[PDB]
Amino acid sequence: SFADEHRRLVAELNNKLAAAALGGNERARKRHVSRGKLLPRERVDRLLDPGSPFLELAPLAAGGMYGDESPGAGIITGIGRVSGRQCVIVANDATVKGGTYYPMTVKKHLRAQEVALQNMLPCIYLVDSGGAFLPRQDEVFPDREHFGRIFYNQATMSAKGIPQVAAVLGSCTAGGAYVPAMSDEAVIVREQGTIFLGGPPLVKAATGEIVSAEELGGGDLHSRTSGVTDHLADDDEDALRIVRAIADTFGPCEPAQWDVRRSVEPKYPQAELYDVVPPDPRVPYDVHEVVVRIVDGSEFSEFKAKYGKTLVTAFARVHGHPVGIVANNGVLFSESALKGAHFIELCDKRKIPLLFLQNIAGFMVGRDYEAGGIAKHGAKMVTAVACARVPKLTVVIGGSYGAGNYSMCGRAYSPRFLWMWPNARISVMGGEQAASVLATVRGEEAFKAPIRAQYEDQGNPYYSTARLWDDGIIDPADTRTVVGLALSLCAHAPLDQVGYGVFRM
Amino acid sequence: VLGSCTAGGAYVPAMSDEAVIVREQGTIFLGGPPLVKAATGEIVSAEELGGGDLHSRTSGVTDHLADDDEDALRIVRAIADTFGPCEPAQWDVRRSVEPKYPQAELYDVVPPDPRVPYDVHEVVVRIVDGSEFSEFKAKYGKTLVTAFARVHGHPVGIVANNGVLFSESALKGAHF
Amino acid sequence: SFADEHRRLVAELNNKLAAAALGGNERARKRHVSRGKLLPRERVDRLLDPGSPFLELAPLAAGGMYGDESPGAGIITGIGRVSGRQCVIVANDATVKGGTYYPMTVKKHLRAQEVALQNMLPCIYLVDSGGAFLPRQDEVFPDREHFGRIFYNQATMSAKGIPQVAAVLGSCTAGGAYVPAMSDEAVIVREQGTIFLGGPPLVKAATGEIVSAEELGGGDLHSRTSGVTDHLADDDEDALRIVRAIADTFGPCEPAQWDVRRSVEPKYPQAELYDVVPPDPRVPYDVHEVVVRIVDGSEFSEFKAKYGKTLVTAFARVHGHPVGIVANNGVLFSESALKGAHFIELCDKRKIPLLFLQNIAGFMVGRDYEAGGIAKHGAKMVTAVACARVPKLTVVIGGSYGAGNYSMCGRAYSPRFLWMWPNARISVMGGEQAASVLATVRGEQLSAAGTPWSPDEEEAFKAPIRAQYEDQGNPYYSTARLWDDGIIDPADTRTVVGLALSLCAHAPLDQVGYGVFRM
Repeated sequence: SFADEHRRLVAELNNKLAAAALGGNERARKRHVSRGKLLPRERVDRLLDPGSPFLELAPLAAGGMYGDESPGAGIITGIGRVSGRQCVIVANDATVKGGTYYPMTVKKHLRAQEVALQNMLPCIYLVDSGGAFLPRQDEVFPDREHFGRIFYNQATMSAKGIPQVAAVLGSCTAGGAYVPAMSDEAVIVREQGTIFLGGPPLVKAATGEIVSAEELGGGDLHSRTSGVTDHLADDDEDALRIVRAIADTFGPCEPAQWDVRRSVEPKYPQAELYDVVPPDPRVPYDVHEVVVRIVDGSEFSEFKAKYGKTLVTAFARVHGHPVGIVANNGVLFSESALKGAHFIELCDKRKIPLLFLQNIAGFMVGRDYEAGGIAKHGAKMVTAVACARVPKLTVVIGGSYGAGNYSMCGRAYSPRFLWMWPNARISVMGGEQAASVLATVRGEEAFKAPIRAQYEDQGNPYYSTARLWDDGIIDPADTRTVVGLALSLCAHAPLDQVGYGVFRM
Repeated sequence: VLGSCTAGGAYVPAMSDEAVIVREQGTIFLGGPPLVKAATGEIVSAEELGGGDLHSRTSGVTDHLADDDEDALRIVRAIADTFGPCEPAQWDVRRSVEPKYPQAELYDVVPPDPRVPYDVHEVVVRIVDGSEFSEFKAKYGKTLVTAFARVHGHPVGIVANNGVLFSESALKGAHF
Repeated sequence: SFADEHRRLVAELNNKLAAAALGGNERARKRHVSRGKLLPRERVDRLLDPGSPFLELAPLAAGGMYGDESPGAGIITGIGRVSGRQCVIVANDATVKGGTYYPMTVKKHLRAQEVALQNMLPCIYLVDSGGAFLPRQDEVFPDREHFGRIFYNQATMSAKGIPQVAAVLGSCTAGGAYVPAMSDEAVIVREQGTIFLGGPPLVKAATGEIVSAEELGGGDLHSRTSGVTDHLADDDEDALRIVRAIADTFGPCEPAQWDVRRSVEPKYPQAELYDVVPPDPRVPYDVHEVVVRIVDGSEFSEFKAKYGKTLVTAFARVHGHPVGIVANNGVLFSESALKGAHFIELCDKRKIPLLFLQNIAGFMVGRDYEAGGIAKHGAKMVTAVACARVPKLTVVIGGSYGAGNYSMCGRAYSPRFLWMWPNARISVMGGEQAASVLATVRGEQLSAAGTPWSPDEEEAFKAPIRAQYEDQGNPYYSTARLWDDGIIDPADTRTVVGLALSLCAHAPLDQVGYGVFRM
């Protein structure tokens, strides 16, 4: 059954999540904790207000990459409440190769800061990293989206009055020394945390001077003499207590950007989503079955219900927040695109956040469809998506292919968050299509085989999350709560003015 | 659109942000049947030319198809429920206090004939909350009455004629 | 010869302009100057910088109205240079019923102030008015667009830093006393100009006092005692010299809102427009023939030349000013409207003023056209016209009928100026169209009632309808009521537009922003 396959895919997801959450192997975990340190997960947990939810970003980053040397890319990122304030938390997982930055580690750290910027969320960095993965230093160090961008972000966010707070719980070396040094306020654990631009081996090599990490950049040195840190903590727990105290001094938030109501529960259990969405993307279904189950009171007000019926556009609420749902329901026609662009203008003017539910089946193809201007009608929707000032959220519940991705607010359209279901697939086109194209050029089956395989491989949701094309794979049954949680985060970043690029009429 | 909508009037729904139309009742066209006939000789009914089904399924001129008037109004109410945040009140509103007098006493106090003199204080004292007011320049330019008060908890500055206007009355009004 | 007819219409227009420009009859004009006053038009002429052009607004206001007792509505309004500054000038024509305000006089006064506001132009009021036309006081006094709005305008314009300057050259009474009293700076001519809220008859009626106009509110009284005026002038010429000196103290202008180039002449004489445009709006022609002649160097870059061909959209220049020309070239289709909306978006982003050349029968009609969403495509264009932040100018060169008027920036869409050619027509629908449509409905009713009509009777029914639309739709009827700012010689189109664009160039533009586009 549909549900049996969904439950199987979810169990597989949860096993992967549990495994990745452990971090390094049992030996490394033993070594981390031997000296009095808390495990990285424990650190995040003790920082959060009791009972606070934690929206974790990119937990399966680097999955199937680097020979699986770095689960979660050796770093933990998410949003949770600290002294009553929502905060982006970034914790180096020192059990995973000493918390070294692989390329995906950098990408993950940066993604957390991007979320912080867009939602005006304070940043808390729990530092414990041995440095860069040197065999791949070219994918870690030099470019705009590499390690240097971390500090660009800290400084520019600080200038905007978004607090930047660091707690140095372990090693912090070379460029990594700028994490605490460029924080507004920094804590360090005595006889445990160290900070230096030039570490002991480099000191030895450059000068012959032989020096311990502690003598070179220990907690006592920086808190008493240099002034690189602002708080000296007894241990990890005391450091986290101090961070919570810092957070309690954060200034006033911006008001909610829209009116939030009492949440009203849906008339169906969320597990029934397993019954209505076929895991196989070629089985057709009515996406109304999804919409009716995730919204407050199972009530929605459908815009253009009888026009452009392969796209569903509906006003609803999720956990009391107003939302404009844009959901695929077949192949996109010109009418569908016009409908979507109009609907987005309405949400934009009424200040209704947008939620895109992607299940792409391409655009309609043929002489009459191109002659009717399908390219310019699709373009009008892309313009609307790209220029909308309201927060956008994207959940890929089925396929995500080609130009349809762009029209439905894919990753390049900067939705505040983008998630995928475990049945989702994403690629420039389908596997059979790509092989048909590269073969006919070659001719003018054993050639097609590795290509059909490539697209199964690359289009898989775990391949996607590994690279941070999305912020995580989610249980379909958790869609409603994840969206509700995200919308409450997005509610306090000031909205830009309405303004669009030229619409090609 | 609950009935006919024609010529330039078709822009009412077409230039609306969101438009409802009643099936087999509402019609919209820039050019109605007589003009279609006059110009081209085509014989076409209003329904065929611009009915609710046509615009809600084909043209996209409308966004909601209603069963009847009551359904169309239900739909408008639902649209209104999606409207965004209001601006905050521009001044502080208090709890309303009732006047000391019945409003029907205004009938006894104001001469119907505008030529007949009377004291406009008699009007002010009856319409304002608690029958209270703070008169500005009460002893100066007395043919104009200027007073601070409240009506239904809202602050108001009442400017009320009480005779022929003099220079002093006007200076007083400008200041107030 | 289309051109014989155009030349005849222009000769008629120029005769009407010359007559209206005289103001009152020769008796009235003689009385006015018998005691040393300059004539109203002489006053305007002496105020202007030597050689300055004068863009006159609504010179044929009230034509064929009020039994023609108020030529030009008894008021002169226009824009010209005073001490180097472009100013809106409003002068009461005291030779026309003592400068009495008829309803159109008020409307014309208000129109001038609207132009002043929209283009940030100083206002100069040359006051000489005996008051309101009392038999039509209900159309002069009480409503939002009546006499009171003159002073709302003075005050709100003064608050924005738009100078309000008045010169009292004759009578100024009742509410009209607020013209100088609510001016920032006021001149008055000694032993000639008078100002009072209550004139001698009312003083007598109310109190029994017998007092002369001079004693009650003369120049010496207000300039020495009351302080209602700020300058005492010896005569009209002196008062105008003084206004010129006041204008020389005006502060800095805003910078031009777009880049102005060196003007390049067209390749063709403007009089060739007479040969190219059929006087009859029903007769088809290529509107490119107009565009090629009015623009600099006879050059233009046409946008979407091969799409929606019944609407012409082209970028060009007129007197060095960039313009986006939107010109009708047949019946409007969905594609024409989509094209117009797009074109307008571009001009808006690029800060290119729009020029609408109207000759618009209407939209294509029929089931397939309504089913293709012609109403919503038209709507997009109207949204773009209404919301555009660039200045807009409209010239009706042919028909202006129905919803097409709206889509092509009619009077309700606040173009900075709107003019009409002598051959133009404007009405809710075309005359022949109206007769034909109303006959179609009446013919069907007569048939259904069992009394079908003959061809002769149908024709007898159409004749008064055609007469209604000819009478209510011709340029003289339009211009009399200020639906437009004037009827122009088609050969002056380029000059007038070039002048107007120069005026529009110094008012700050709003941000780009549109209402919802119904996709």
